[PDB]
Amino acid sequence: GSHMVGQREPAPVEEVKPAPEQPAEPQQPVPTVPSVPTIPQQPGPIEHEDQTAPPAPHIRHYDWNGAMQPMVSKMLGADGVTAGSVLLVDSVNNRTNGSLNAAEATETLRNALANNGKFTLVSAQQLSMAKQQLGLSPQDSLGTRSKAIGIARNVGAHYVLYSSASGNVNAPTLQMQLMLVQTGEIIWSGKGAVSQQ
Repeated sequence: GSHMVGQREPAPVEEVKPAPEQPAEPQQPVPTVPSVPTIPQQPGPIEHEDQTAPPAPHIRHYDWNGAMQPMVSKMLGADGVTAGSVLLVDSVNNRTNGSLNAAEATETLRNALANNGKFTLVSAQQLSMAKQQLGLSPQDSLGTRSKAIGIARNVGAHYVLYSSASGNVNAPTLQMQLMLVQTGEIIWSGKGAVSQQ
């Protein structure tokens, strides 16, 4: 508000005489005009993947040893079996009321088979493989004498221990069965209700 007010004018129209010129000072010396351009539609990342990979959950644990051991103990007292054989422990089946880690069982097989000492246990390094080599899974079980015999001989075994679980999955009947691989006949069999660990 520096000057340029002219408070209390006379009455007749008149230009401000107590002011020679005093021009209106420029607010901005720049005669510039801002400008914002529209942004074109840029695409986003596609990012493809490389085939889905099933995480695959984990199963319980059963006291398979509680099932196998007493049976393994019988299996070697079976007619057809001999101490000192390599016993192709088959995958345990899971025929139960549900789903179980019969491969866990099948491991326990070897284990219960191991504790009784009269056999020579094959490793899944052979067995599991053989199953796959032949078709199956280390879990699927041989399911078929010749599939068993295939594996057992592909594995280096004298026998087969056909095992399974039925009844109730949480606590199944471990239905076991000792197939001679060299003939494919059932020389021993059993069942034993396994526990959940």
